[PDB]
Order: sequence, then structure tokens, then C-alpha cells
Amino acid sequence: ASLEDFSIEQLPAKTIYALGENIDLTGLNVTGKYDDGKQRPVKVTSEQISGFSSSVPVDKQEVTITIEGKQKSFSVHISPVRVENGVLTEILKGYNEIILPNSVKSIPKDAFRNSQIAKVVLNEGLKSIGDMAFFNSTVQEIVFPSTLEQLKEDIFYYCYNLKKADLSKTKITKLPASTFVYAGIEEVLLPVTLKEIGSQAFLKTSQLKTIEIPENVSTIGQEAFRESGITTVKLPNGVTNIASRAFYYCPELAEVTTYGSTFNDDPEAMIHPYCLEGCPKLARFEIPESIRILGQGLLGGNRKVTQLTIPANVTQINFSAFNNTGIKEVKVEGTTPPQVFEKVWYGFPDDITVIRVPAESVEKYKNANGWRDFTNKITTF
Ligand SMILES: [Cl-]
Ligand SMILES: [Cl-]
Ligand SMILES: [Cl-]
Ligand SMILES: [Cl-]
Ligand SMILES: [Cl-]
Repeated sequence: ASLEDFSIEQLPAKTIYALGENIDLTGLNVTGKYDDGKQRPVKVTSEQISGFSSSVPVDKQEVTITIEGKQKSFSVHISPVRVENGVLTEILKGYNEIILPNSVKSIPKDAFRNSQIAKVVLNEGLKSIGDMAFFNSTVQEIVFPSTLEQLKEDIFYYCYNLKKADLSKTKITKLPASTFVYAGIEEVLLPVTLKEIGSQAFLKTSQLKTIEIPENVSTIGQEAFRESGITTVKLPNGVTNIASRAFYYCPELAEVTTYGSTFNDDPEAMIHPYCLEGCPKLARFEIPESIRILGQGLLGGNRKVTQLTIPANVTQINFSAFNNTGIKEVKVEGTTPPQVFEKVWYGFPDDITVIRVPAESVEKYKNANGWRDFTNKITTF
């Protein structure tokens, strides 16, 4: 009935510790093999443990289990951070890479402000990141966890070396205002839970090559992609609010395309004024199916977009919406002409070639306010 050997069946759930944290054996499962032929679970306590210490940072620390003179080891990692009541309260200086312990529930405001770190691996269990958390940090790479649900503003503001932000597995519902202003991000992946992009979130992201807006986003904040380096944009059809100057002065923006079957019935749904003004390379522009109103000067100054389709949901086109453009051919899909509330519309260019509308609606369009200004250019699909 003497112990002959023992096996570590399951390691403790916590193997990444903050400085000054005691070991936690929850989840540790040890099986003992005895001289009477029986295998039994063995209760492991502090009395059977040696080699644990969270006094200094250690990449790989060997923790030994001793039972009846027999020994087996497992590794822990001591991170150069302090955590109080789930809050990351301190970060030691001079560490190029930090792996957050399992105990971090929140990162407070300015935690990594002006940090010289290269890489941060955020932990499973992390729920929120506070204001300016990585403001003007030299951080090059961040591993985000599936439990991240809340963000405050200006987190990666001035993060010139942050090449990528993969948030696709997080649960965030809002990307706050000014998240990546002047950041060096080349690519950003957003989760299915995302509903809105805050104001100036990608302001002056000169290296951001593209953007794919995920399926459940309804709102794109004011000047969200102003002066970004984005070459292409993908929008779900369920987008209802594209705020003013959202893609303002994007010098490399070549196309804005829509996708999917998402649809939101919202009477305020609108592409707000001067949304894609100052985009000279824009040559393909598509409107999401959920849009109800087309604001003023949406493509102001552009000459490369020659074709435009007005989706069937559009019920209103505002003053001088598309007149200062190179649009030659328009397809209006609605059987009821979009309403014009202006006496002088300036809706489309005087140099337009054709407006194609449903065959059964040609007379309605020819006699409708605004649309009647282009009666000579109105024909069927
Ligand atoms: Cl390091
Ligand atoms: Cl670390
Ligand atoms: Cl916002
Ligand atoms: Cl709806
Ligand atoms: Cl215009």
C-alpha cells in the first residue's frame, strides 16, 4: 500500500502569475499508483509544493510536487506586473515582451502609456481596457483575447509601430473614438459583435491598406477613416449611418463596395454630407441597401466614378448630392422616385448621360420634383 509513482493528469488552471501572487492549485489533478495495485487521486497541498516564487520575473519556473518521496515538476511563468483586485496596477520597466497573468480583469487608463515594450500578450479573462492605455507606445504586436468586451477611447493613439490589430475573436460592440489615430496599423480585423465605429477611430492611418467592416455594424462615426491610406472598403448592406467626412481625403481609396443580406429598416438611415469628398482615385462606389437618405456632396470633386446605382430603399436625395462628379450613368431601383424637398435640386451633374429607372415608373420619375430636371435623360433599365 506504498506509493510507487504519480502522474500529473491536469495542470493547475493558473500557470501565469503576477509578481506577489501566491500559487493557485485549482484544476491540478494528480493520480497515484500504489503497491496494492490501485490507482487513486492524490490531494496536493502547499506541503507537497516547492520551487514556487513570484518575487522576481521568471520566464519558466520549475514547480515540484513531492509525494511520499516521489517527485514530478511543472512550469509556471512570473510576469513583471502587479495585479490588485483584478486591476493591472503596475508594469516593471525594461521588458521587451509581457505575458499578462490569468488574473487580469481590467487594464486601467494609461497603463502602457509611452511604454517602450515590443509585444503584449493579453490574457483570457481580460474584460476591459481603459483610456489611452497604449497611448504613444512603441508596441509592435498585441495578442487580444476572446473575453475582451469593453474599450475606452484613444487606446492606440500614436502607436506608430503597431502593424496589426486582430480583434476578430473579441466581443467588443463598439470601437471607440480615436482608437488608432496616427497608428501605423496596416490591417485591422473586427469581430461579428461590432455595432459601431467611433468618430476619427482610424484618423490619419496612412499605412492602413484596406478595411472590411464586419456584418453587424450599423454606424460609422464622423471622420472615422479621414486621411487613411485605405485602398478598398467593404461595407455590409445593414449599415444605416455613415457620418460626415467618414472617408474624407483618402488619397488611395479606389473602391467602396457593399455585401450581404443584412438589412435594417431605419428612417434616419443616411450617408451624411461630404462623406467621400477629396478621394480622387475613387472609381467604384456602392451604397448600402439600408440607406434611406443621400446627403450633400457625397463624392464632391471626384471624376473617376462614372456609374452609380441608387438602391430601392432610398426615399430622399438632398441638395447638390452628386452634381460635382463625373457620374455619367445612374440606375434608380425604386418604383417610387426618391423625394426631393428642394426647389433647386442640383442632384446630379448637368453633363450626366442617362438615368435608368423601372419601366412602369418612367412617367412618375419624369413628373417628380428634382428628377423632372433630367426628363430628357430618363429611360428604362
Ligand atoms: Cl522581455
Ligand atoms: Cl512576461
Ligand atoms: Cl464616438
Ligand atoms: Cl429592421
Ligand atoms: Cl457634389
